[PDB]
Amino acid sequence: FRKMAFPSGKVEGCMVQVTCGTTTLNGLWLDDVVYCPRHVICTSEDMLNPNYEDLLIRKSNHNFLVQAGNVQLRVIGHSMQNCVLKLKVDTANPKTPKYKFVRIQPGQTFSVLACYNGSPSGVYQCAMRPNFTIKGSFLNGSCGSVGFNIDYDCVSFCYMHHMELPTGVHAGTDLEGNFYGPFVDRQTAQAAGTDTTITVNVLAWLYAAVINGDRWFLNRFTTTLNDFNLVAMKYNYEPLTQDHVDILGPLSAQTGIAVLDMCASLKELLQNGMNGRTILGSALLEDEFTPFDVVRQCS
Amino acid sequence: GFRKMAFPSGKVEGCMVQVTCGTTTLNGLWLDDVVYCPRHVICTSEDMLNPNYEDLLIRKSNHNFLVQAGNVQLRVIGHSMQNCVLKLKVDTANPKTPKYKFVRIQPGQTFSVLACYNGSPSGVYQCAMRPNFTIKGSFLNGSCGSVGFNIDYDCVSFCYMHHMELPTGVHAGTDLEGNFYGPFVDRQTAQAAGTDTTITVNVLAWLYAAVINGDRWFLNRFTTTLNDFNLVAMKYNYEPLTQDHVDILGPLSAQTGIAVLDMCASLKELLQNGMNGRTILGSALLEDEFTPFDVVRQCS
Ligand SMILES: *[C@](O)(C(=O)NC1CC1)[C@H](C[C@@H]1CCNC1=O)NC(=O)[C@H](CC(C)C)NC(=O)OCC(C)(C)Sc1ccccc1
Ligand SMILES: *[C@](O)(C(=O)NC1CC1)[C@H](C[C@@H]1CCNC1=O)NC(=O)[C@H](CC(C)C)NC(=O)OCC(C)(C)Sc1ccccc1
Repeated sequence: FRKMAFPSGKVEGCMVQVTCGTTTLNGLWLDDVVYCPRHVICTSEDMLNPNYEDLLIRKSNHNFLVQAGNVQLRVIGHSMQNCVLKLKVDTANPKTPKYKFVRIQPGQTFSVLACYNGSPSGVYQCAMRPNFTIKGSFLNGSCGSVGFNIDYDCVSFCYMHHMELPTGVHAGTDLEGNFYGPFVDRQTAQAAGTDTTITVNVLAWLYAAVINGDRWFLNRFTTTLNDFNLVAMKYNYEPLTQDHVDILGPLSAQTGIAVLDMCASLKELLQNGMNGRTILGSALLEDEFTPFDVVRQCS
Repeated sequence: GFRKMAFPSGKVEGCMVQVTCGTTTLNGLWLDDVVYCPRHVICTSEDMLNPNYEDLLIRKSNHNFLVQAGNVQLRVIGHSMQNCVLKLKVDTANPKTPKYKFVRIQPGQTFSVLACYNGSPSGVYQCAMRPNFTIKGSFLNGSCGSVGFNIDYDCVSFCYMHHMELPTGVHAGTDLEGNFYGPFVDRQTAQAAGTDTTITVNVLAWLYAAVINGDRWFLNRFTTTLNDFNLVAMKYNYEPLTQDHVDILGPLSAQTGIAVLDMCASLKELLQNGMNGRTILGSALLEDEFTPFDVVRQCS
């Protein structure tokens, strides 16, 4: 199994750069609006403790330089929504795809198009961790890069990049400007909380192993959801939700293995270890492939 | 941070089309007024067992080829064969044609794959050309004709077109001149790859990446000569390291202050002792599909 990103072209066609003064971030151009992190309006001195409302009231449309490549896109309106700035522009992006803005849950995966000065550099798959960070790859200049999924022809934007934490993980907002996790857009010391293992994705991985004929770990027993969740937390595994049980349904139907029976197998693995064996050629249990990712790569 | 990262695929997406001959549908690459695709699109299931492609192709007419770019059929007005690739001349140029070239990559080099089904892009990921000339891709039925590429400035360098999956689950294909990487043939007959080796220069690059991201338990105070390292490498079915490789690792050596031969001494220790149940950059195995250039680009 490979981490596989969505093809990035539909998002590449929406990337722009936004400059205030000497500060250039990436923005997302959809119809006649450009979305970007509001900290583009901050000086280094503002960043230490910014008053965004005051900073913005002193800004005018003509202070914002929006460019697609080197072609300026004139700004005709501006507003702030949580931690994102929305700049109305006088040109509708002819490459706008069908799109929506979604807020994802921990454990869900998405593709990141890393961009610098509006120019795409690379694309990779990420999982939202339970502590609301992503293990991304981002350098200075990447703020405003977005994460997304593509369903049929519709791009669901779910992430806009803002922050790199001391442990080298990343934090950001949805496209309505609300941070995932407790983070704030201020240049003050912050840290990722203790992370946990994404149980629903580990289960998806076990289902993937079964689909490929690797099934030594299946046992004759079952468990209740509550008993499993209480045990899982003692191994720093996330508890399951009803939604997790639901999204495992297709894999459960494909293999004939009830979700709670697979939970009982995973519990035995947690309690007893791998005893030197591998699953899908790995001694480690993978937790960044969702049930959707598994069906998309097996079938 | 450090991720396996593919090139943005947009420039290639705008070239993907669907090609159907008989009951076989796969992908084609539409550049200017030519569509490139695997020649086995012309085979029936019976032909595939032992195809005489020149004989099979002369019996085909332009109208036997259905090319579709989205909702639009493209009229085939000419066809020819170059090794294992079929070239369909069509009556309209692709306005989305990027600046491009066709290159043949060397083992150990990386490239991005745009996996496509029925002419539609489905996913993108990074692969390396293995020393045994396979690639460890993720390809299903319908993926034939998907391509691999690198991007340099605004120029797309196409290096791979997908043809086959071997019994071990690894993959095989051609350059865009239709010549296979490796000893493989486009016939439906069981085929095995030669023994593979690990791409040593890439393992070292990835160890340098691990240091840049603060993961350095595997370092040691020792050093080694290049030849003594290579003796151990070959014993463990790792490729030998050349002085060109040492030079290419230079910037990573400069960035970290770890001499290349010192990192070789660390890798020697890992080969001889294993990882003692530890991990590097989250992996329990030594990763060899990041080139030095891949690492520098990401960690600059
Ligand atoms: C983003 O602002 C950006 O790319 N701006 C472009 C250059 C003008 C950067 C992206 C970061 C920089 C390095 N890698 C990245 O992904 N974002 C920021 O610099 C953050 C801006 C805030 C949100 C207003 N600031 C930031 O991430 O600082 C981290 C701290 C201070 C919150 S936590 C920390 C403390 C000590 C050491 C490391 C991290
Ligand atoms: C390609 O032809 C394609 O996608 N065609 C579309 C569906 C009409 C496929 C791609 C393969 C299919 C499964 N995963 C893939 O990457 N290519 C082929 O089917 C090969 C066609 C040849 C080149 C004429 N055939 C093939 O890959 O078979 C493998 C063997 C027979 C060479 S080796 C083998 C033997 C036993 C078990 C597994 C593999």
